[PDB]
Amino acid sequence: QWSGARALEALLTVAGELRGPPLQLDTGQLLKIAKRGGVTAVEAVHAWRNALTGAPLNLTPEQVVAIASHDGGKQALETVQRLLPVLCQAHGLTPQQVVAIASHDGGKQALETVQRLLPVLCQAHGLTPEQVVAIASHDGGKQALETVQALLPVLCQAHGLTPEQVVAIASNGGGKQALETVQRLLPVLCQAHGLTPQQVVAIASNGGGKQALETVQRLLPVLCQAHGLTPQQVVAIASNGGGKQALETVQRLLPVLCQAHGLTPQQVVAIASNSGGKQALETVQRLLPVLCQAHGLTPQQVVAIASNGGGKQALETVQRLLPVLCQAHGLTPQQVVAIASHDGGKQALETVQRLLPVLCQAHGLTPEQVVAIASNGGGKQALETVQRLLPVLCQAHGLTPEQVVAIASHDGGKQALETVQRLLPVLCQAHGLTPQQVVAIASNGGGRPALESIVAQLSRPDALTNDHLVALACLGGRPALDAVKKL
Amino acid sequence: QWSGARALEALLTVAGELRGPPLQLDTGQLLKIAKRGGVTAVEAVHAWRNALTGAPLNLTPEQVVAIASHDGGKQALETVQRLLPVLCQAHGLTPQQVVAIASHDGGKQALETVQRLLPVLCQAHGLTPEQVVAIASHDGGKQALETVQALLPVLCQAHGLTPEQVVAIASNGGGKQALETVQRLLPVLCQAHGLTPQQVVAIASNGGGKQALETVQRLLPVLCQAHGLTPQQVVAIASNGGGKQALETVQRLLPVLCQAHGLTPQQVVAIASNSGGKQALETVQRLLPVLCQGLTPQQVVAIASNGGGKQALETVQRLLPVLCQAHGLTPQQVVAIASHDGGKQALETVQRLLPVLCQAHGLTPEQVVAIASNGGGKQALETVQRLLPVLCQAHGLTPEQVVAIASHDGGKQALETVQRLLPVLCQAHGLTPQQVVAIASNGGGRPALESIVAQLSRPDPALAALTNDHLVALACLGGRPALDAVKKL
DNA sequence: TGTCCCTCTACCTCCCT
DNA sequence: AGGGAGGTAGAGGGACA
DNA sequence: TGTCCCTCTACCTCCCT
DNA sequence: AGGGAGGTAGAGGGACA
Repeated sequence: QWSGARALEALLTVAGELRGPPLQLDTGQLLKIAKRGGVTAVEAVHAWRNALTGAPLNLTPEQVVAIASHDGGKQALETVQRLLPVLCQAHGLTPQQVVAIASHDGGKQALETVQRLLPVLCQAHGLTPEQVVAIASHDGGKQALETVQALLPVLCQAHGLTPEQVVAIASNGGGKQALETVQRLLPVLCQAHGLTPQQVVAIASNGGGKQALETVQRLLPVLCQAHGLTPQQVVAIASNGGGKQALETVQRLLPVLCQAHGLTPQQVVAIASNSGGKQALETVQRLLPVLCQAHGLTPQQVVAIASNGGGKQALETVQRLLPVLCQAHGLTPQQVVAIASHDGGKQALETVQRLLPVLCQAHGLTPEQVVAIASNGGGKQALETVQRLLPVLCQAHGLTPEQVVAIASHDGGKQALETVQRLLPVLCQAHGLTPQQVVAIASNGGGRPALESIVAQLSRPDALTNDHLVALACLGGRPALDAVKKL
Repeated sequence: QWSGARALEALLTVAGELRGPPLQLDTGQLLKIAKRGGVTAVEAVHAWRNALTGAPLNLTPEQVVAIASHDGGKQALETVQRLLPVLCQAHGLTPQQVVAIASHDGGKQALETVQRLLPVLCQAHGLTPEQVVAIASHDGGKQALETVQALLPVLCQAHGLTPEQVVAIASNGGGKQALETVQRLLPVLCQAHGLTPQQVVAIASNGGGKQALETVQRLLPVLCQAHGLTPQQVVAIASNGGGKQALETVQRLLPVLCQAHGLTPQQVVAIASNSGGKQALETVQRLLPVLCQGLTPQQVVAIASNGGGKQALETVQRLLPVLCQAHGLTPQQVVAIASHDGGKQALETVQRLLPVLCQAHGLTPEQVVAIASNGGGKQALETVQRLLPVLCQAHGLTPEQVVAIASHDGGKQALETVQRLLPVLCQAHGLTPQQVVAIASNGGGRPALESIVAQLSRPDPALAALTNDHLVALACLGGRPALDAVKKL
């Protein structure tokens, strides 16, 4: 038992012993933990399983896995056992919040720092607990929290930022570095022919952090003069994680991609202005000719695919799957492009390849309906949810397949479907809506909160007729309903 | 013999000729041009009168009077005939926009500068033509336009203002001075005194902005330490035309008013926080004991606490007795009429029109008082006199409905718009007269009606999911702003 | 003087909830 | 509907050709 | 090498026109 | 209907130890 067994041997032994309660974990979940937490975390999960799952902690297996699967995972598991009770009982944090803080590399450090600093940050006229939890819920959360403590005063007093803007900058991986760099570079960047303070805060708040701010300082003059970009365009490229990489790649590839009958600067900016913009741009360079020759695409289509986050993944997946999808599944290049042209296009394409037969045969949808569901951000999520909920929505709530498809065919389709499942009964039976009206409300981006907002208004109102509320919900969803409140 | 006699005689001669076609100007119009544009303006109107009135320009006589009635009016008249076509074709401006630009001292300079700078302001600076027209449409518009061109970058970048805030500052007489002063004083007022950029923009965003900004810098310390005013109260006093005068008068009279009459600092600040705040404060000091020896202190404060405070106080002193005696009003009613911007105008108009509205139109004194008891009450009262017969006889409204439309700020505008749009909303789109009256019976009645007519006349996609009844409920709830927000969906 | 620009006061209308 | 904001008219001073 | 921190990439949902 | 904004999970690697 106690022994000098090798690393894999130790891992597999623990795996053997984790087949059952309270912590039943498959090799997959064990792989997830091990990639980051290592065999160390797996052994820690094994050692502490009963206390983690038992009272007063009451963590689900899902929460335990989430804490364990990070660098230092063993340390975070030990620390949550000690500090969760403390943070919840003495500071009124929820377990969800504590788990959120714990589930990042170095979670031990973040938890101990929230314990130490929450009392000083949340004094009168200070931060809310929610803001502290948000800052802490990233890798290096300890560093970000200590740096907010230090620099909140100078950033607000000397540089004129609001505490909310400071929290926004701090609430990213490498937040400490972003805060220190804003402090240093604000005066430099914000001069005539420079940036606005708003643009500096945006770059510092959007993921790209210190590196993006430093690269804009470095490259703004040459990008805006020799390369002819606007400061707005430069800020758009800078305002994602990896902004530095996209900026440098634009510098290098603008001369290459914008020659006669190539791309325009505006096309290049659109490709670069997403997370992974460097990868998207390099992949466009590599694959534009071959996608156009081999699969009959046009440059405009290639650019369209590339102009979303994960553009590299979508282009490579089009290269790989367009033939399979057209030949075996009967889709057209246009339909394949349509599915590919959203964030997560790779995920949607692979899910269409996998689920299209099942959806057309067993559930009776047409390929066109499947394409329609797939052709939105999170298309994979919406396709899988249609597969899951179509029969129950049609049988128990009496919807038609066409109505289910309409609910699903928008960004957040998964959320809207699940919310229709939840709320259709109360909306119809308690407030006299028809399923038609519920479907109409749900059949837009932001379908979920539109439904939630209308159920809430119909339950405890602050007028406007119910049909008028429904029309507003359809027109503008939750934001429409909230606009009416302020009237 | 007197030197100015030849010019005056020249003036009266040409003036007589302008009473004929194609302008048929009246006495008031002629005095106005002579007073503000001088003899060169009156002569210019005569010389250009044919070129301006018909094809191509087709300006109305009142438009010609608007352009002529400013220093350099002669210059502006010449420039408008020359540049109006160039600005309507080269930049897509309307004639009404060109006339608005021309209708200020130095309108020539503004027109020429709009011609020269509009492209660069809209292209390189991102401003819209509407924003350029607004900046241009003040005395010294040329200076404001040039300064916006020169300073928009440094103000947005080095000072963190939005382009909208810069336009707001520029869109006042003396815009150039306000912009240059904001550039210099923004860091000082924010960092030394804790003001937000928003507050500084608000101080700068009035006529005499520069003066108010420099006075806040000078007096903020003294006012907040000695007198116990807060930065917010100082900003509030500063945030009007003549802000400087108001602030300096507050320093002088705060203690005097508080000791001798027992006002609080709160009441003093309220009196000071209008256009003419200086005059209001000084008048409260000399008149309060006179009024109260009678009215209560609290009533005097209420009257004083609106723009034109001095005028209303003085008018109440003069008319309080004759209105209560001859016209059977109470002191509380006279105070109510007086306690709005333009109180003096409303009081004098009540004195003139109460007997007429009562006898000729069958209104009650209470209805007359209700119409008068809003800002622009004079205008609403005069419009009721004019339009009550046509609204009732031609459009089927009851006197009660007409009084309801009239009894809000902008009542004149609402009444005229109802007269104008009632038939189209009812006959063409099937609104009931009661629905039209409901939309009109709020502040902003006019624009709410126009927004509603706009939708049902050229059906915009956004407003389509909303039925006429829903649109009516929205228009009544939040007027043009609500309708406009819906359009944005 | 004629013109341009700036400041102050009074008055009117619409907005924001 | 109550305080707040945004706008136009009118008049006078400084400045200067 | 485990722990911590930072940087970069990919994916999902909702908002705003 | 087509971007814009904001949120998350996950991979890789440097520093340190």
